[PDB]
Formats: sequence, C-alpha cells, structure tokens
Amino acid sequence: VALRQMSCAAGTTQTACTDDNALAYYNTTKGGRFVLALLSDLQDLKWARFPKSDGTGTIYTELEPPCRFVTDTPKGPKVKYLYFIKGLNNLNRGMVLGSLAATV
Repeated sequence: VALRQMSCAAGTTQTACTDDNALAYYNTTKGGRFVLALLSDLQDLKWARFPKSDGTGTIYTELEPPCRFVTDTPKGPKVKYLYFIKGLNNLNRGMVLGSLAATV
C-alpha cells in the first residue's frame, strides 16, 4: 500500500506540540493507520502529537534523532529533517526513505 502524508503537530517537548509544523508519513492497513516518520523544517523535534480518532484527547509519539538531507527549491537549497518513529523496523524505514527520495 502506498505511503500517505499528513500535517501534524510536533515539538521539542510534549507541551511544545500545539500547531501543525511537520508532515507525518503513515501507512493504513487492517489495524488502522500507523505513523512511520516525520518530515520537518525544524531540527529539534522530539515528539509528534496526534488528535485521537475518538476525540478523547491526544497521542504523543516518540521520535528518533533526525536524518538531515538537502533539497533544492525555487529559492535554492534547504535542509530538511526526517524523524523515524522510535523503534521503527527496517521495512518501514525503507518505505519512508524510498518515498522521500523518489518524490524529491
């Protein structure tokens, strides 16, 4: 199944997660949707925060230290930061990496 991306809130601490300032890659299967990684312009992110499906509150997902990579833009180069969800397996790491490098 193809990787999907969606805006989400992230922060250097959990309380710092209020506005949408990253993109989440997620898979959807039988079990629901599973977020695999975050892409952001910010380099200090530690937590991603998601609106619970049932509207009962929020989920905090721990991030790994980011990988840096450069992309060209109409305004020139720009570094972006890829945060895998902590403990992400290798198959899912690959899917994010191949989706990312492909589109960009």
